[PDB]
Amino acid sequence: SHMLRLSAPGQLDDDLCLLGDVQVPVFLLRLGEASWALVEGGISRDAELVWADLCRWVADPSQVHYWLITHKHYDHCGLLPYLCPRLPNVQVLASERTCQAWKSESAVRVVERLNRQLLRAEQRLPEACAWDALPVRAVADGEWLELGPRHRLQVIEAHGHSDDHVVFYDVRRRRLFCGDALGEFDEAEGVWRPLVFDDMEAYLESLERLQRLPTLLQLIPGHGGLLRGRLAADGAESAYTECLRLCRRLLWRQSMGESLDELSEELHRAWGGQSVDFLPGELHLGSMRRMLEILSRQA
Ligand SMILES: O=C(Nc1cccc(-c2cc[nH]n2)c1)c1cccc2cn[nH]c12
Ligand SMILES: [Fe+3]
Ligand SMILES: [Fe+3]
Repeated sequence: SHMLRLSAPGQLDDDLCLLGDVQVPVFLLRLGEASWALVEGGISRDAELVWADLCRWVADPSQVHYWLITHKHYDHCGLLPYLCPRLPNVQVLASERTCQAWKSESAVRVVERLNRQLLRAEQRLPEACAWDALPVRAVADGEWLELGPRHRLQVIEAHGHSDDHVVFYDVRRRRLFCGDALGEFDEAEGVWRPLVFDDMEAYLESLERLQRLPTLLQLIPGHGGLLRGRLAADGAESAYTECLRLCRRLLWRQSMGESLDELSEELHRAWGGQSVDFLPGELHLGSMRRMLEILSRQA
């Protein structure tokens, strides 16, 4: 492993643990002697794993008071209906548009179907509360989340990966929970792979804004662990650079009369291995195709 990337379950910092699978992690913040928060909402099939991990750190789960959600994608909120019943005092903090997704019958259907595809034949999920019954509080762009005496995180709108996406900035710790707004970190090559699934202009503009934050010390995306050192400090800029690189590549191949399916297959070839254990089957190729369609339209 690489000294600039913490990618093991367990303790990451004095106040911070990684629960579950590093590829779809749930982060545990210690807010005080009797108060905790969760960050990122994972995939449903990981309910009992994340629960087991949680209970090793939290002896009384009624002390879990907040659960912060970056966006509505199935791999970032799948745990909520299954673990919220076990967390009687928790408040789910999510953007207005993320909360709307949980009231949309069609949207919930997609989230459930994609999560159901990841169940091993053996396992049954816990008893769930309704998606429209989650204990949510909508948070706004720029709102300060006063989680505890040493934990103050700002909500920052970061649309473009999805139309609801937000990030959470802990300025005391120069720590950004950035979800998927910078893309997928390539663990073999150390660069960002873009994840532009809604709007390229918004994705780039969000990265421009995130570069203006005070220098990061810890950068925590939706997948793959915690980045530090130069990877944190340069992350938002590097993600922006890699998105333009893919645009130029797309423009290059199209200028040679190539269909979108060619670069789609190449990108699936080069990039799909990392997420195969939580991204079911055809979705990664289809996602690459959707991203190239978006880039091709807005360029
Ligand atoms: O395609 C992905 N996710 C996804 C999930 C849910 C919906 C849509 C989506 C919406 C429109 N087109 N596609 C896309 C993906 C691919 C590779 C690594 C990661 C990490 N997080 N996600 C990743
Ligand atoms: Fe996503
Ligand atoms: Fe994701």
